[PDB]
This record gives sequence, structure tokens and C-alpha cells, in this order.
Amino acid sequence: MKYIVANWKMNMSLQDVIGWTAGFDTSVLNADIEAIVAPSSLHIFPVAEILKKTGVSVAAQDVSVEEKGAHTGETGAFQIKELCKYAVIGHSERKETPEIVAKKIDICLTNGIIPIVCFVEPKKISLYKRPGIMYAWEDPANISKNGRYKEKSEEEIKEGVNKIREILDDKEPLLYGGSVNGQNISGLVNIEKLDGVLVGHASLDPRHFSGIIASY
Amino acid sequence: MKYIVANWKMNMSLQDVIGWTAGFDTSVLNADIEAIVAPSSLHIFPVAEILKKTGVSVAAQDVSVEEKGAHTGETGAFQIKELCKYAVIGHSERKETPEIVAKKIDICLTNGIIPIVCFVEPKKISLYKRPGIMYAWEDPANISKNGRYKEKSEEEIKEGVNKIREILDDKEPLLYGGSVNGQNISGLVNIEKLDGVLVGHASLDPRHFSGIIASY
Repeated sequence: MKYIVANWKMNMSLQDVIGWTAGFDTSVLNADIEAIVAPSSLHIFPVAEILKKTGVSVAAQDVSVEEKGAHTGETGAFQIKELCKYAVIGHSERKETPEIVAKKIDICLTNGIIPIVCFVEPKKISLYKRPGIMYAWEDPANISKNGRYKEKSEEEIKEGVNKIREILDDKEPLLYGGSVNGQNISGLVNIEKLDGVLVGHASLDPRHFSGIIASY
Repeated sequence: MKYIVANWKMNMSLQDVIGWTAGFDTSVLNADIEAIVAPSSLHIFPVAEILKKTGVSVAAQDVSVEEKGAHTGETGAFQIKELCKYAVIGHSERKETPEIVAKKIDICLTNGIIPIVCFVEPKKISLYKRPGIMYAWEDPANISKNGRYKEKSEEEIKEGVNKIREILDDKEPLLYGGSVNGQNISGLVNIEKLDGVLVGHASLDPRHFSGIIASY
């Protein structure tokens, strides 16, 4: 099973989101693919409604630490679960401490969300590691900037995955993120112990994103 | 002209939201009030799609400090504007610094959103005051607790409003929040220097909310 996550961050208008879902070629989906789209919080419902029964899954981009109740401005796990299978947790842009990320992981699991936990390098994994989660290795030094890609080499990613697999030695799902695009996806597809990619900038183009899925 | 804001905080499921609209009697609306509903971020779209066509305005419960761009988990003023007229900013539950609140006011106004600025006591107004905003005095001491109302006395409310109106001396819109409910709305309605209410727990029942609206 391979996972391809679109992290739209805060780049999209409502019209952007509607047009993307129209321009997205669902024929690239197959039984061995799990395509996941992560819209901004107020676009989750229209995305889930449009993509219902396509096979595409929805993710939140973050989850509140708080339980259901009087927390103005907080979007809870119990709400996100109703519309989303996954949640991206601990993205480097949010600069959250490990204690906060661990609380978010815990409330995801308590509510039946599969958290996709971002981490900057292999030695950060053990702070989060627990059953039932997905892992996304994304180095902030390799996140794209203004649409220009800052990718790692195949060799660094291969060595990092091998290194990660010494901790994640039970086939835990592992993704890679950082300037993933059509120019480098083939090299990532070929990494045996890698289970997919977390895609930022390139996922804003639905034809680019479907082409990345098609490379698997 | 009076404003009645429902702050649903993080209390509602999607089914709750749907059930709420089915129980909200919009015949209580009229030219002399504006009802504003502030759902969780992921419910703004379905709430707006159901309620705006009946005359109800929508608010976000928060805005990001960030501009459009690569900000995972952040919901931007530019996105909120496409669905909402208003945004609740600076609610005491978020414990935001005045400098953060000021930035959120600024990005609202730049994006054409009317911010509803919460503040705990009249001395905090000066840090925020600028044209084009709505004010909401809410003392954390009088926020309800798991359904138990902790109202302020009408004398202490009237004294606080008088003090606020020495600073807010040009008919700026002023709301009051803090355990507002059927049992004390009549006294608030009769405070001429007040322009409406910010309602948390009581706004979770549509009939209670519409009964509050109908009190003006």
C-alpha cells in the first residue's frame, strides 16, 4: 500500500478547492494507492462532500489538544473524525514542542483519527513512536520555497529510510516529504521501505498531483 | 440596531449543527437585529450554506496571523472572508497577548472582515481601539461552567458599560458576554449603551438563542 498526501497548507481559496477537485483525475487511483488530501480547516466539508465515494481520503492539517467543550477557535478531534480519516500532526511550520505533538497524537488515536506525524530527522521518531500512527520524514531544509524545489538526493533519502527502519522495524507506514515533485518521484517510488510521500507545493496542481500518484 | 452572536466554541458535532439549524425559528429575525453564528472552523461552510439565505450572518471563531502561503494548520482571513462577514478575535479562552490580538484585528480589516474584539476589562480597549471594529466585553469570571451560569450583577454590568463608554465615546458597537441567557437577557436589553450580546452556552439550544433574539 502506497500513500500520497496533498498538503495544501494555506494556499487555496474556496474556488481553488472546487476547481482542484474537478481537475483531479481519479482514474489514477488503484487498489494499491491511498490518496489523501489535506485542505484548510474550513474547506474540509466541501472537499469531503465532492470527493465522497471517489476513494480519496481527507485529512485535517492539525488537531486541537482540547476535548469537546468551551474552547473558542479550537477544532477538535471529535469534529475532524466525522469528516476525515487522517490528520497531519506536528508539521514543522507550526513549530510545536514534542509534548504538544504527543498530546495531539493521543487525542487523534482516542478519537479514531490516523495521525500522520511529521518529524525533521530520524532521532526524533522515538519521542512519538506508538502503535497506530503514520510517520512523515520531512526536513525543513528541503521544503520548497516560492515554488522552487530544494530536494534531498536519492542517496540521502535511502540512507535516512534505512536508518529510520532501524527504529520503525515493524512495517510502520513511512512517508517522505520535502520538495516532492514529478522530477524526483520515480527515485522515491523505488525506495523499498518507503510507503509514500507528503506533497506540498506540487499538490496545488491537480494534474501534477495525479501524475505523482501515477508514478507508483 | 442590535447584534446577537452565538459562540458555539468547540461544543458541536456536524449532526448537532444540522439539528441546530432545523430547530432555529428564523421568524424572530427582523430589520432591527442581526443574528451572527460563529461555528467551529470546519462547520462554517455548511452553516453558511444553510443559514445565510435566511438572513443569518456567519463569523469565524479566530483568524490566523499569517497571510496566504505555506502555513500548515492555519486558516487565513482571506479564506474566512469568502464565507463570513465577521470574525471573533481575542476570546479569553485563547489567552492571546494584546500584540497577537492587534495583528489579528489588522489582518481582518485588511481582508474586509469585521472583527468582534473580545476584551476582559475596559482598560484593555485602548490597546485595540481603531476604526471599523466591534467590541465585546466579556469577563472570564462570568463565563458559564458546564452549563452553570455565573452571571454578573446588573449593577456591575452597568458600571462596566459606563466605564467602557468613556473610552468608546463615538457609538462604536459594543456587545456583552458572560452567562447571557433567558434569565438575564431582559436586563441587558434595557441597557441602552449596549448594542447586543455574545452568547456561549445558551446559544447551543436554537430555541434558547431565538428566544434571546426575540427579547430585543
